[PDB]
Amino acid sequence: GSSGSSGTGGKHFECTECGKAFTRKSTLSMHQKIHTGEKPSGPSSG
Ligand SMILES: [Zn+2]
Repeated sequence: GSSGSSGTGGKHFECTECGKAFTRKSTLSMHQKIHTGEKPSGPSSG
């Protein structure tokens, strides 16, 4: 049956792109950039 909900306790954030688990929310956010770092799809005046 169901025992846990979100892991055991530690706040580990995984990358929805590759699936890398990072022990830091800030660290990951920086890693995910590697996935969104491809050819220019369609930039804007921002
Ligand atoms: Zn990733």
